[PDB]
Amino acid sequence: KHHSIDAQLRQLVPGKVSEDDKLIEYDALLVDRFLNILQDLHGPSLREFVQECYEVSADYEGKGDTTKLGELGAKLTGLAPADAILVASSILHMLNLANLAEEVQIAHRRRNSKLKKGGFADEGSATTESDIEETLKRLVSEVGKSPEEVFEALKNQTVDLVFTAHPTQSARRSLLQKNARIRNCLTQLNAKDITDDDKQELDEALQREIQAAFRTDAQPTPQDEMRYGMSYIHETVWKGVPKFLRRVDTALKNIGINERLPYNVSLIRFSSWMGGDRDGNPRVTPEVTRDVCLLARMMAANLYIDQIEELMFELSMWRCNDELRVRAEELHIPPNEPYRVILGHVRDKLYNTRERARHLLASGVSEISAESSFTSIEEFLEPLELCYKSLCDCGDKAIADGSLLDLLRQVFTFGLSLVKLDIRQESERHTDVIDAITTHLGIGSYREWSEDKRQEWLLSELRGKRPLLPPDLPQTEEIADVIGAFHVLAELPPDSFGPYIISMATAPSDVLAVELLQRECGVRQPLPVVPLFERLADLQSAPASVERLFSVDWYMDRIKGKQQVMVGYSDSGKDAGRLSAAWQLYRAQEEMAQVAKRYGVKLTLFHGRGGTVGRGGGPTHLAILSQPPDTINGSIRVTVQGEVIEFCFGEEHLCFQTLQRFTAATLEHGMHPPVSPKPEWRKLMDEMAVVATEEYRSVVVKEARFVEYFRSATPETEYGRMNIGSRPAKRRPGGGITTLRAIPWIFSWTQTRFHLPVWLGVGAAFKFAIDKDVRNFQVLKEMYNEWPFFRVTLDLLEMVFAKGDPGIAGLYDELLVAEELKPFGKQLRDKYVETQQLLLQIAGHKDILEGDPFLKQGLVLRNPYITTLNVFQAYTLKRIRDPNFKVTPQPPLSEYPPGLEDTLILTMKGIAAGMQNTG
Amino acid sequence: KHHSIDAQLRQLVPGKVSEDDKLIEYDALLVDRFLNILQDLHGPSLREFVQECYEVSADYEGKGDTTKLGELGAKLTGLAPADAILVASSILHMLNLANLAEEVQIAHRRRNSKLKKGGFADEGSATTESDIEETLKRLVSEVGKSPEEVFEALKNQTVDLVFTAHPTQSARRSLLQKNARIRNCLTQLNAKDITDDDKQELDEALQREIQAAFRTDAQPTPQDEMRYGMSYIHETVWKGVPKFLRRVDTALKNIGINERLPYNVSLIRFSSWMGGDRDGNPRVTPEVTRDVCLLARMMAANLYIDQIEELMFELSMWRCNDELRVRAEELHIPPNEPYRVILGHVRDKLYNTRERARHLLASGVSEISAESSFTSIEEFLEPLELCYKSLCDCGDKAIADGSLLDLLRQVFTFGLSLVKLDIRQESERHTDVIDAITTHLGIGSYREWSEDKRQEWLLSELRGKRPLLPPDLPQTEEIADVIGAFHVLAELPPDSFGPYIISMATAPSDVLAVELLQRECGVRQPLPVVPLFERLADLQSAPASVERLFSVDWYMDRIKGKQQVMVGYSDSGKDAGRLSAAWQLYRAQEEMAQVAKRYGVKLTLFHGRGGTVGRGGGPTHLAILSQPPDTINGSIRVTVQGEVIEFCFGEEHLCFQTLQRFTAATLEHGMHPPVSPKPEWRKLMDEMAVVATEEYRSVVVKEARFVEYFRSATPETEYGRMNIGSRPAPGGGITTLRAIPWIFSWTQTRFHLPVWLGVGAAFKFAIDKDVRNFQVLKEMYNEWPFFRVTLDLLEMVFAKGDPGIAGLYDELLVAEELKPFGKQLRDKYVETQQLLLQIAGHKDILEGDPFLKQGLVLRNPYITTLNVFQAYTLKRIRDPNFKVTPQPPLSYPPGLEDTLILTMKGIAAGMQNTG
Repeated sequence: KHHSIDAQLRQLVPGKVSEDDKLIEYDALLVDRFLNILQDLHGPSLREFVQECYEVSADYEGKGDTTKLGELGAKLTGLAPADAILVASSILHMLNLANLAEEVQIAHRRRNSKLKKGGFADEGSATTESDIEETLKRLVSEVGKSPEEVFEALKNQTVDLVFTAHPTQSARRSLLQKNARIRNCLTQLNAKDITDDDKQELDEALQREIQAAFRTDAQPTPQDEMRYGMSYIHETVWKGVPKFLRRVDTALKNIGINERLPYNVSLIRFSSWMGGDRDGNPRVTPEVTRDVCLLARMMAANLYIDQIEELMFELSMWRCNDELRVRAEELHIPPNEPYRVILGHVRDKLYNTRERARHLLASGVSEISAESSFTSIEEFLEPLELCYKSLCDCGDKAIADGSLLDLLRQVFTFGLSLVKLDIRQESERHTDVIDAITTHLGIGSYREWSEDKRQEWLLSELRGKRPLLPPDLPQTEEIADVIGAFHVLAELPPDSFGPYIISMATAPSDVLAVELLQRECGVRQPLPVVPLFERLADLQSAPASVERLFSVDWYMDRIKGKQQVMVGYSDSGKDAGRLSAAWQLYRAQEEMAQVAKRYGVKLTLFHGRGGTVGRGGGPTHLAILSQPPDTINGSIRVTVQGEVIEFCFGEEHLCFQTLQRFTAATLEHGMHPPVSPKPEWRKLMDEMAVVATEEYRSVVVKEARFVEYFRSATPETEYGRMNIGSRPAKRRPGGGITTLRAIPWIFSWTQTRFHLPVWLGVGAAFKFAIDKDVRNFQVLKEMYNEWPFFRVTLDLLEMVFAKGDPGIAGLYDELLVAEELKPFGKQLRDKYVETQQLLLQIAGHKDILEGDPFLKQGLVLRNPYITTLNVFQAYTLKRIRDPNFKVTPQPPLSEYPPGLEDTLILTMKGIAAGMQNTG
Repeated sequence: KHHSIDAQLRQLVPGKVSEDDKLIEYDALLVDRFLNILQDLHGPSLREFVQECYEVSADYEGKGDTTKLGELGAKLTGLAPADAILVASSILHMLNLANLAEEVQIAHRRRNSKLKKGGFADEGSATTESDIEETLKRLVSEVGKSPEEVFEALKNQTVDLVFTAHPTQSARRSLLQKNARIRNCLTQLNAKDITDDDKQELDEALQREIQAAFRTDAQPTPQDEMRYGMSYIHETVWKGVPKFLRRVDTALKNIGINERLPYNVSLIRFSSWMGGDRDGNPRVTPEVTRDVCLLARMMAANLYIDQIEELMFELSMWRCNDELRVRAEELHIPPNEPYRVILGHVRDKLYNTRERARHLLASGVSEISAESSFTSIEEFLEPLELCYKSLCDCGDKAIADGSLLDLLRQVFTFGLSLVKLDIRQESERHTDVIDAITTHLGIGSYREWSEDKRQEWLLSELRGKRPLLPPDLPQTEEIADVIGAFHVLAELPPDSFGPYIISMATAPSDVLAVELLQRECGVRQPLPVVPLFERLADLQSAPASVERLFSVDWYMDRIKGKQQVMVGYSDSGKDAGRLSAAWQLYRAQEEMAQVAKRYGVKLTLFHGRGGTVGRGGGPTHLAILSQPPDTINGSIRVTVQGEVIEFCFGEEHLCFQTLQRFTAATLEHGMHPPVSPKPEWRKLMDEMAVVATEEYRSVVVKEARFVEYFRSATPETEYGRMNIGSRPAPGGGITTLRAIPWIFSWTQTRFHLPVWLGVGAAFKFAIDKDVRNFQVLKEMYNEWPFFRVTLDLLEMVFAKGDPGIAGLYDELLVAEELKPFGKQLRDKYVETQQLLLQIAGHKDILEGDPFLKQGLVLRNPYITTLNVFQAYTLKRIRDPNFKVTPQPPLSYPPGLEDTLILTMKGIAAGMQNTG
């Protein structure tokens, strides 16, 4: 009940990483108060049990000795069911608090330019990266671009951030606000010259908010999961984008541009997969898609109604131009406040816009006319731009450039739906539909046809003028879902959507199949069709596939010089290992850009989950700068993984830094590409890729006992049976691991702190390269320090190794895998150790993350809570799986068998929360 | 276009009054940016004209030479009409900006205990006064009371602040928010370790907000006037009351009490006169009163709906006690969120309460049932206290003591109507009604009867059981308004009202007559009747009046041991001068408390306009402490003058300090009374009061041409015919003129005759009567809080005065025959000031409070400019022969009316409270 937890933290990180480093102080302040709440509510004994768990696990990091973990697991398994949930949830809440303190520290850390050493490596951490104006200054003076060149590059830039559902955590809006109050109490408490009484009251508030978070807690609807994905837009991003665009104005002033970024520049846009991605996800029906589109339009309408009402209060002026005065008279509270009369009308039409969507959502029908509401972005902006012009014509541009300019930038960023919905479906599901059509019409089986025959037939249909899809067509459930989805797209406004993405795209016929289905189902404004090239072979042939499409007269007419392609890191890494996937992805990008340049097509890349781009914080800055030259040119899409969305957008300043990161990195790359690889580097990457793929497949594909080990050393099977992914874990009820999807592949191996999908293959490749020529070792480290692609790739592996622990993995082994396969597990752990130390010698580090002590400190302070949940998980699995393993039921301390399922969910949630992004 | 305005301000106050004194820097930041905006929109010529006006006036303060101002006035009268409005409004906006920086400066001044010298004098300024915690610690350790004594005193304490309309200024809610953004930009701009880009953008923001205030322009309804008066409640007081009560909890903990102040303690309450006061105000009809009552209930429902919705977001818990779980089940969005289920129902009934009020306001009728809404504070409280007890029963009292405790404290502070409405009406209007009743019934003329006969008749009616008021009584417009008003009181919920105040109350029959009318018009829960004793003769007989009332069996049964009495400072001062009024008020207070103690009645005093109690900032703290011993005992009502409401409640921290002030001073007085006056002090006050009254009446009553001087030397008649006071100012002496115009007109000219006239005859007489007396007057100033606060008010008003400006009005507007009379009055001014400083032991005005001195003088460049503009504008308004050479442009007869109202608004804004 008495001692603080900070002694254990100082053992982990002796020493401050900066002068204003207070992370351990903050962690102690929050956790000590939590434990006191725990004791007040549940008695001293369990408080001391919980703190002893934390102390044991903290000791383990300093002295990697498994037996003390086994001690702890013995104690944990003996707890009564109620106590087990209570201790697991307590450890979870402490991890949350520690993450909140980590957020506060990042947000308020003073930038210290003495940490910069120059060059691209500075851009890999928030402690050293360039802000937007530093980037603007560099482009002008070091690279030699003119201010007007930079200004027009920005005018043509667009970064599209795509939200995807969080696999394990909901993110209720009311919880995001508890988080904020805890963060606010924390910063205010540690203010400069704070009063005794202020500090006393802030302390009581902090204790109050921690308790409130501790005393609050079936899968959610896809509708609900979408509502929860939009919380971060309501809490930071809505207000955040005007604030960042204003900083871009300030930066432009400070390089000599004497005008603001025009308010119609969509510098940042936001998209969503929630309700649109149905790849292997049959709960995402056509109706779900129609719903999330209407839900988004209600959310937008209410956000705008609030902004407009705040603006009405402010714009009390009476001086206006003639166009506004005539319109204000026509709408006829007081007539001598014309800006309020216009905006009052806009609010009226926004209210109708909202109610119309609400009615369509409930009944499917609305007697509120589309005339009385806003149907297009253009008719929404007409009165707003009239207010802006009027203020400017009267010499009040300074007033206009305040809240009204914020609103206009919000309209051009968010539109009438906040986010544009991406649609995604698997290519073979489209083939199924087309085969159904061809057989029913009696012209054969489209599935049996070769790729060239498919293209020939599709093109004759696309070029012909006679319809194809009979309403009579006999339909499976899956075929009816595909057709029904297209029918929904045809019925909804085109501005609700972005692209239609084809999972597992392999050839041009996959793209033109969707183009034909779109048209024959009546989508009169078709969606851009985006192939997702997942396997290594598909990436290798992607430039050929894109060239064939660009060589077809019909398709060039359709796309109007714009094509989007999606690439997946976790996807391709599951096929051949991360190193080989990384290198083929680089080559595919540079050759696809070459194809696009020859054919006059502007090619935009969409970066899927598990990438270097899309990491939390600074690493994304360098990752974008590291992409092949001339592959961005002001247009890029990046998924915002649910695992990092809290750190990227949960807090005002973190949101700002994220928007600035993507904007600055994208802008600089277009005018300042990284160095082109020299032939020695390409040859080495080529040779290492062969070795890495071979050894990855040697463990993953060609070893007969791999799946049996995987199902024992990981909690996969439980993850699937509990539907923690709200999605089937596999496409076929059998198959190899090739049928398993990426999310479960990465999830299961990071739960055990082993992370095999991220690093396997790298060890074989590094040792092969060094051993075949004495020179190769020096050229590898030269690559690490001069080639951003290689640097960024390896830094990802370093971060994952900091999150890994072979001892914990071996703990899962000893209790869950059969004797026969335990030597296989230690073989894998041998591969782990050899990859890590080879990784360290390249890059020239003696310790993991020696180049980023800030990240090292932040990661290390999470592990006491994580490792505790690790041993709780491993022992919970053994109880779940073995009726004969005996436990000593200890007396209380104030599906599956009792409590075990709840405990396991809690460990899964907590470990995922602590591990965030891996591969 | 070029140089900053801070040079001219340094000239008036060179030195810093504290380490963190940045007031001149702030004034310069705001005004330099304003002047650049002025130039950007209207050209350099006009900007440089406006700045030249400022510097001329700023130079005049340092070198009191009238020639300066005359040449400025020549320039001002030359302006074309559009330029004149534009220059006067510019000067006004700059004064507003200077006031905003003064607000920022007071709000964020770091407390410095080394300034304290111990004793009651520390409580006269915010820089030295005791917080609530230092007050509790002093009561325990310096006075020697126990912590549980102090805790019990707080539980029984009620301070009620009464809002009254602002005579000249709107206070729109959108303006208060522009003010807030300017202040916020100011403080954020001067935060430490601010980044260059943050500073750049904040600067742009501050420029943008100043411009927005500059490009925002019939008198208002009494209804609109009321919702403008409620804006301060929406902006700071609503959130401020729970903040302060939480500080009271912290203070209690730090003296040994380990429980919070119970949430049902009404430590602070709020009242309004807006729509209730109809004294000499024929608009303010019965329906006006009905309207502002329903408007208040709508505003309350809106505020509660917002608080409840934020609370629902927070209270996600699922563990509750049995009582709540049962009622949550009966209300059946998700059922595992019981606290949200209950609060959702509360919100529904609040929505109904609002809509019902809106319907009653528009049509007079509502199909929305009273059952589906909240009609009493008790049924509103029932589900909220259920939530509180449920959270406590589950070991979550810590969560309950957060936002939910804030909400319960708001309910017990504001009720369902935010404020309670005071009704006020003159006593002769009630006599008119009763004389119409007695003549119509053939009983005779109630007006002709002596006071004894009136009481005899009224008491036989109130004791009788037969009704009196015939429904076919012939009614004049005035009589119908009185009866109609009472009829509205009978129709509205009792908790909408506070007391019925009788202006010009003279005798018990005034109080008893209202009790009879109230009953005869059907008010079934009568309002407490409080007399307002205004003339000094009425204050001297006030104790006999309340003793006669307390000796009547019927009235004792009605009041149930509680009586409220109202006293007026500006009212009594207009009768016989401020010094005699102050001393008569003191004796009346101690004599009424003595009567009250003898009859077992709890006497609550209500302090009206123009007092020491009710000044802005620290002086109110000492003023309350200076009240006669045993006249508060935890119960006091104070007027919040509209002149000081911005400085008291406009900003978060100022609101906090205001509530803390009234609470701490009231609490302490009940357990630490001031010294009792020594017999020598009483005898000296008695003799000075005679001399002061006779000197005041010799100028105001007994000099035949005083009204002619008054109507020329001040803008009184223009203030009347423009109805700047929203109220009549029939034709008699000066005795028929109301108090607000009497103070307003003399404050515009910077002369302030009503506040000081008489004081110097009294001081001169006392000193010259006996050589011991000067020493005694100095000891009274250092040892008698009553005398100290009385003279500190005079000192503050002299700081705001300037005889040169008053002489400038004279020279321009007074006939040659009366100019020597004005010179005699300015002689009386200079003599009173000099004698005042001698007794206070000061070489200069406000030498005892350099913080107040600095704040006042930095306003004078803007005020003085408008003074010059005003004086010359009036002579143009009054004289067709006065010639002006029209200057070419720089961008009543034309423009003169609008410039005059602009000067009146600006001067009043800068002068705030005087007498």
